Amino acid sequence: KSEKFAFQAEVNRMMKLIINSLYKNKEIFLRELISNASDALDKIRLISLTDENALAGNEELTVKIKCDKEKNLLHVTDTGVGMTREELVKNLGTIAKSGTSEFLNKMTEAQEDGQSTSELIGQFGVGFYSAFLVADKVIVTSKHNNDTQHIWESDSNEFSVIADPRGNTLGRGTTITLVLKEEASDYLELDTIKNLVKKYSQFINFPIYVWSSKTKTVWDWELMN
Ligand SMILES: CCNC(=O)[C@H]1O[C@@H](n2cnc3c(N)ncnc32)[C@H](O)[C@@H]1O
Repeated sequence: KSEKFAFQAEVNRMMKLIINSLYKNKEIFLRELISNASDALDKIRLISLTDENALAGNEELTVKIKCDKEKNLLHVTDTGVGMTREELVKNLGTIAKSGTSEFLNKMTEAQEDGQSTSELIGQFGVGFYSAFLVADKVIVTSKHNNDTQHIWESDSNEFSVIADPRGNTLGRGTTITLVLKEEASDYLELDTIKNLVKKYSQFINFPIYVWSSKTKTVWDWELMN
C-alpha cells in the first residue's frame, strides 16, 4: 500500500544546486511547475494523435491553480499525461533522463564560472525541485491512463509513494500541492498568484485558470491566458 524511498545522491545534489541558483528569485518555482504542466499537456495531446481514446478519462486540456489560504496550500493541477506509480518513483526520485545528467554538468560549470543558470533549469525541465524554496512539503497526486491514481510526497529528506485511497479523482493528469513555508504565505494571495500565473503563462498552448473571487462573493475559474 505504501513505500518509502531515499532520493538518489545526484538528486540531493541537484536539489541543492537549484535551490542555491534561485534562492533570490523564488517565484520562478511557479514558472517551472507551469512549464512542466504545459509539457504534460503537450504529451497527452501528441498521444491523442495516435490513440483515439487517449482523452477518455478527462476530456479537458487545462491548467488550474487554486490557493487554499485556510489550509496553507497551493495547488497546480493539469489534465496532461500524468504519471504512473513507477514514473513518480523514477522521474522525481532518480536521474531518470540523459538530459538530467547533462543539466548537472552544465549547471556546475555555469555556477563556478558566473554564467546565468535559471535558463538552464528551464531548458532542461528540472525546475520541479525549486518548489522546496517555498514549500516545507511537496505532494504530487497523479493519474496516468496506464495506472491507478497515486500520491508522492516529500519534505526533501526522503519521499514516499502510496496508492491514492480516494481512487481516480483526477480522471487524468497531475496536481502539485505545496504546503507553504510560513515565510511564503504571500503565495496564498489571489493578487500575487494571478500576477505570477499571468506572467509565465503567455507561451503555453493550453488555457490556464486561477480559482478566484469577485465580491456577496462569486468564485469561478478566471482565465489568465
Ligand atoms: C527533474 C525532475 N523530474 C521531472 O520533473 C520529471 O517528472 C515528470 N513530471 C513533472 N511534472 C509533471 C507533470 N505535471 N505531469 C507529468 N509528468 C510530470 C516529467 O517526466 C519530468 O521530466
